[PDB]
Amino acid sequence: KIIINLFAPNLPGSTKEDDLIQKSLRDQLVESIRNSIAYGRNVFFVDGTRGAGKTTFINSVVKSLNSDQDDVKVNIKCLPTIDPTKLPRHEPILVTVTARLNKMVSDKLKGYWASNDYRKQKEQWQNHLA
Amino acid sequence: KIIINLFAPNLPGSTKEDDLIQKSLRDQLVESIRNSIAYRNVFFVDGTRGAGKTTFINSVVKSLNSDQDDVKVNIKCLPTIDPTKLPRHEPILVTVTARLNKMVSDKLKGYWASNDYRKQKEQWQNHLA
Ligand SMILES: Nc1ncnc2c1ncn2[C@@H]1O[C@H](COP(=O)(O)OP(=O)(O)OP(=O)(O)O)[C@@H](O)[C@H]1O
Ligand SMILES: Nc1ncnc2c1ncn2[C@@H]1O[C@H](COP(=O)(O)OP(=O)(O)OP(=O)(O)O)[C@@H](O)[C@H]1O
Repeated sequence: KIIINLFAPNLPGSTKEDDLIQKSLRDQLVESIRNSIAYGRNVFFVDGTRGAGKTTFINSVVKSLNSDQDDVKVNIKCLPTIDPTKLPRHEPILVTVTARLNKMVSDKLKGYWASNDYRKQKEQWQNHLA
Repeated sequence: KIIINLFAPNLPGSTKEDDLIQKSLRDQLVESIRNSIAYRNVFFVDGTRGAGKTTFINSVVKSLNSDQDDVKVNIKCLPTIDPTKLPRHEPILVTVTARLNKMVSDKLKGYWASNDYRKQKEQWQNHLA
């Protein structure tokens, strides 16, 4: 049941469930990603011409994996989608990944309830960042 | 009854219970200290040189640093400051703060809740800074 509302904004940000043109792909891509972790580089590619809806499709995959965090036995954490065109011209991708990964780790550090657990893992994270 | 062993070292650090001489003053000073805060809270221990002031004042801190739970009033005592063994130009406020900071840092490292530890640590360092 895919119902496209033409008078809706119909933008990658505003696209939700039940009006995603690509839904069989989204369902099967998530399962393939999960199975590759349950069992080197593990890189998936989603191809398509310009305007095919890559940004709309890949955001749903991040949304699909983010939902039901603890419920799924295989746990995958998704960083926010990186857009190479909107990044600074000379800013490295490894810097972008770490900066987004650091915030995800940092917000988890602020979520602990044990002082020693938070204190010990904070310096380990800072040691690797250094 | 107090028994002094002349073959013992008989030093301020090597004086224990039943060997300390002025227990009557020590017992009534610790209680007097406790009632002073249960209600310029400065007490003075007078004595001529060689009367045993260091031995007496070490026991008062030793007595006040035990069985804190039973007594209604809780007093935390810094290690005794000897003004003659400090550096010549170091202010007393620096010496007191540097010893107050350690026990606080030992208390912060003793917490279990990570949120309480974080909030107090930045509050403490704000005063220190
Ligand atoms: N599932 C969908 N439901 C409704 N409209 C869609 C859907 N997928 C794509 N569209 C429409 O097609 C357009 C294609 O834009 P989209 O960003 O998804 O594609 P892209 O060209 O691969 O990405 P980018 O903007 O990053 O270049 C959207 O702006 C939207 O108007
Ligand atoms: N309670 C005590 N029991 C036994 N001997 C004591 C006692 N108090 C003092 N003395 C004896 O007197 C000596 C000097 O004591 P203490 O060091 O306390 O003297 P003070 O002059 O008050 O202080 P300071 O040593 O800092 O000048 C001890 O080393 C010991 O020989």
